[PDB]
Amino acid sequence: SGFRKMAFPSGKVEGCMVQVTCGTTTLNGLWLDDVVYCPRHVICTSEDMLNPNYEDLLIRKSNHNFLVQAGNVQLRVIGHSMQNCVLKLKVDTANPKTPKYKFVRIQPGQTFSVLACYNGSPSGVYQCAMRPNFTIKGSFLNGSCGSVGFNIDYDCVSFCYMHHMELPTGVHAGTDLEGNFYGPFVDRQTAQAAGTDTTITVNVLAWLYAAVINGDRWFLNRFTTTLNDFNLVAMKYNYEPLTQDHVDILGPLSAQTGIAVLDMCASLKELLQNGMNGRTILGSALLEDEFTPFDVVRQCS
Amino acid sequence: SGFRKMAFPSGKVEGCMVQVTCGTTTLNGLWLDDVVYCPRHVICTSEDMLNPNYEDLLIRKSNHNFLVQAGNVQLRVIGHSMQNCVLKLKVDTANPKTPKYKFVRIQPGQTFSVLACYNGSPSGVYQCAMRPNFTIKGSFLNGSCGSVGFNIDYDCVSFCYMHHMELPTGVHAGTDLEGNFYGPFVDRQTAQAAGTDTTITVNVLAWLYAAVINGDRWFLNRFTTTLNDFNLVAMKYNYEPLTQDHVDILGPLSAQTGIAVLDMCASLKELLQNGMNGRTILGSALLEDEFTPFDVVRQCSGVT
Ligand SMILES: O=C(Cc1cccnc1)N(Cc1cccs1)C1Cc2ccccc2C1
Ligand SMILES: O=C(Cc1cccnc1)N(Cc1cccs1)C1Cc2ccccc2C1
Repeated sequence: SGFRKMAFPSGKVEGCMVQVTCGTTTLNGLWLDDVVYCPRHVICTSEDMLNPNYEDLLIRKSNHNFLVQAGNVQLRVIGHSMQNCVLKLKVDTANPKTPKYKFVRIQPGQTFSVLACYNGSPSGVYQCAMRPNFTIKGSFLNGSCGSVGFNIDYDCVSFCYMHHMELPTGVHAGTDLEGNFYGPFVDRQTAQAAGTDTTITVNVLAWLYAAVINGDRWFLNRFTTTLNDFNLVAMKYNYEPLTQDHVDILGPLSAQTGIAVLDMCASLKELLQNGMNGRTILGSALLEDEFTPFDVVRQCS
Repeated sequence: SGFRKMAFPSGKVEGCMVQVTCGTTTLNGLWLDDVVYCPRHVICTSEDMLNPNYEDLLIRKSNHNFLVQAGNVQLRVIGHSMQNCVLKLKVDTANPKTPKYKFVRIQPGQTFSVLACYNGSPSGVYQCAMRPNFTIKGSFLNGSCGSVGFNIDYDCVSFCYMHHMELPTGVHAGTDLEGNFYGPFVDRQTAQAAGTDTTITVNVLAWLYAAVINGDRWFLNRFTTTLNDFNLVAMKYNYEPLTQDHVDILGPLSAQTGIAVLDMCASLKELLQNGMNGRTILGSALLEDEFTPFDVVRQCSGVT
């Protein structure tokens, strides 16, 4: 029992983190096999940041302009290419600690672990979700660029996020490991702003099912709802629409607890209306939306 | 920017986790140098656990009754002994992945990272605090015994917790790595309960400083207080007393934000008396007490 925001064990990723330097700029890179992945903005200077022409900046670099340091060892860069907003530096050593891995692009609502790193050395690990507005609410300082997000279902690391920037509201934007941004963001210092964020409904429902599994029923009620009436109310509280896909996905949790999905939807409606009146659910006084249905099944039982 | 409950990177400890099997019981062990540490309760059946005589149970076992698996490799147990509530299995191979480490015993209020493990395989990492009532609010299922807690102070892993049991309220109890329980608990199946808990005041203040550093300032006010008056309020709200030592420890954060500790205590006083009036702090509607002052400085400075 208990229920915690739990990250994946970080060791498989720690063994891949390196430091990448170009000129005066240092950030983190991910070393897999004989390739180091990092944000392409490592090649930008001070005056570059508003309207960088990355193709023009990159053609002026040779391999030996990139310093890559793995612990105490310098790696030799023997090739470079850009893919979307990531730089791929070919190096002369395959990383002997390369795990089984894959690159996956995730959808809003998906969770992952972040290994926050500075100067190629890991600082801490925490759990994040991809928000509906394609940002993440991370914890990142200057130097954290190139830190990665991942899942490890089984022994295989799924890399899903690389950190590039902080937006003015203090939330964070980045790419997949093929260098495509999440959301409408770009790697320029022009004014851009996160859209209004919304609550991840399916995850709140998952977490309510977690609370029932762990022995808490106070928030249930005798009512049900249609999917459409649920969505009409939930949108008034800045909750994302719940789709039939989401209802399907909650099927296992429903079967475990004996509480139909639309019955749980009725519970959520009432919680939005009433608040918690001094009670907590799994130790929180707010509804939590950063546990997925998959996460709940993994952690509970 | 941002502030998150953050665990230490777990790699150095992952390379020490093994599976220990005795009869039909499987749980986790910690392999350092040539010794595997695990809960002594691994030698018990259910009926033994009712009222175990550990000395007597252990003398009936040979080395080969302990099956130890490191990944897919069997280790050979060549000795066994007990220290308090931990079993020490001497094995024939030193762990080549042994980090620099120490065994330390932590104080209530201090935080640490837990690597939750099952069948010798790490499953998840999260941050916990040792509660004033000497429990931790962990997340552990059957099979998690022998999972450990740690801090990393440089390149040195300080191991401070080994998991032994779940209490009826769904909180968790365990030992240091020398096998001494935190709290008034025993390793036997008899009725035991968590004592009434209190809030860790110095940590709440730390987290208020974190909030200010991250731009959340609504709760600041023009008032200050003294230690004695504040402590009268804490007691009423089941907060731990604040000591001068605590004030000293928060000194850095005070100087950086321009908010004296007793000025922040006046903020906290008001929050306890009036609540949050619909507002949040760092996204929470509750006052958080599982970040130490060190935790806040570390995350709001960037140490690796
Ligand atoms: O937001 C950041 C970095 C950051 C800071 C805090 C936490 N997370 C990330 N930058 C701005 C932008 C990055 C991509 C589009 S705009 C950095 C600042 C900088 C300095 C030297 C060369 C490159 C850059 C980019
Ligand atoms: O609390 C636990 C284990 C646990 C379960 C869930 C989460 N965390 C830990 N046990 C009971 C006690 C342990 C120490 C004092 S009582 C197990 C149950 C059992 C059955 C047969 C032989 C040994 C044991 C130990």
